[PDB]
Amino acid sequence: SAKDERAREILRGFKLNWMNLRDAETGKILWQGTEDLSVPGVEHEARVPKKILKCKAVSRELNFSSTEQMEKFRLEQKVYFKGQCLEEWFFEFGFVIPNSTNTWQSLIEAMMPASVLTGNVIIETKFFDDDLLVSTSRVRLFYV
Ligand SMILES: O=S(=O)(NCc1ccccc1)c1ccc(S(=O)(=O)N(Cc2ccc(Cl)cc2)C2CCCC2)cc1
Repeated sequence: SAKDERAREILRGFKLNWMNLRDAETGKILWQGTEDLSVPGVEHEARVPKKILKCKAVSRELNFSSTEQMEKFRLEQKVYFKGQCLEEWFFEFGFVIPNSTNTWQSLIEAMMPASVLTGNVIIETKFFDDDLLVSTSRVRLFYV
């Protein structure tokens, strides 16, 4: 379909350049990386400090480039524990200029112990342009 081809073109043109997470109350960095955790088809891994689970809110900054124009770039993220969805989050960026690089700041508002969670949490992220699914990716989390 034209839509399927279009999703593939958007994916081809997309890269997540860097990302970080902060305690929203203190602004201290909890995590930073330059690995593109959005790449589909491989299980990514990340290690986060266990204090993140006690945060009332986390601020995320995600820097991305896109060759393609998007009308309504958005994300759906599911938190899976042993295969069970515990939480679903929605984030909207909106319009994306073709051949742009953009920083996207979002707030994530709030648990089992870190020792139970560690290695058993998968974040499933779906990237959309409006209702067109561009890609699905997965990251397994370890709490350190
Ligand atoms: O572990 S958490 O502190 N809380 C999730 C949770 C766990 C158990 C029960 C409920 C909620 C957490 C999980 C995921 C995120 S996240 O911002 O979606 N994020 C995953 C992520 C972010 C962006 C993209 Cl494109 C793909 C995946 C990670 C955290 C490690 C590297 C960046 C931020 C915090």
